Amino acid sequence: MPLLLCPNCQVGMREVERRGVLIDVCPQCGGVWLDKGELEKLLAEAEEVERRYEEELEGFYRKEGKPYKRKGFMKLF
Amino acid sequence: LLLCPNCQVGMREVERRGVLIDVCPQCGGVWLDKGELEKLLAEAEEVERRYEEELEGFYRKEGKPYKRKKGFMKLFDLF
Ligand SMILES: [Zn+2]
Ligand SMILES: [Zn+2]
Repeated sequence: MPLLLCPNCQVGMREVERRGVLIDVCPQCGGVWLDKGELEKLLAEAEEVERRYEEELEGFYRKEGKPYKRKGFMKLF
Repeated sequence: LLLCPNCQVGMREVERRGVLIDVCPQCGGVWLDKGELEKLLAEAEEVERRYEEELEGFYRKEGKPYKRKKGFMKLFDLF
């Protein structure tokens, strides 16, 4: 389990656990590497955040008798 | 033509909402250049802003107090 080499700088990247997600940041250029399982944790929470926003808007529209077209951020991934 | 820090193989380029993400086709990890990470954070902020302004309007018309949730940027400030 050694450090990972930035693909730009060829220097060893810093690994930090933030909000429960392991991210690797190049100290020289600041690019970021996410292993697939860590990307998945980030996107699962983002999906929750978006769901709550859209359900809250869904209720306001439903009271008005207007349909709410679902948008977004998850659409990026 | 950037090498995966795991697999030492060429990563593929994927463009989403103007953000360029490098994806290893073997292990599936992702690389964001600092400039692309900046663009991702700006897009999350715009998506969040659109939700919060619509909700701010609904609460104002119902006369109920509202404080912004800032749900995306609370997650993405990890960068
Ligand atoms: Zn670097
Ligand atoms: Zn890989």
